[PDB]
Amino acid sequence: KTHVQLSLPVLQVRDVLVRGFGDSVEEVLSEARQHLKDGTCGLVEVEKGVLPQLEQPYVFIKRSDAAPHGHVMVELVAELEGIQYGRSGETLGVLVPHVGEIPVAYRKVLLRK
Repeated sequence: KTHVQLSLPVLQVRDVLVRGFGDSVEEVLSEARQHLKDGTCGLVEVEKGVLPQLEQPYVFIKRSDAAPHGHVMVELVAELEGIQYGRSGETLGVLVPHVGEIPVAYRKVLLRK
């Protein structure tokens, strides 16, 4: 399928144990997609002070369109040293590995895969 319905656990930035997906734009997009397929991906809502507490390159989920079955359609965009790889809509959050942190909420998305 070109899209997959996922329910992503929303994590508090200070709880995150693994603060990024790797060391290159290509690696972090690859690992993010793998962790999204495996159900091991969390979401941190971006506010003042969040991104400096996470590791670059960053992987964002961005709104791809204006929401089937309550699932916002999203795509992945990576960022390294202020340059983005991908073009999309509003940021829903930054993706991180999930390793058992307790979420505050879930974010239903339709991931362009």
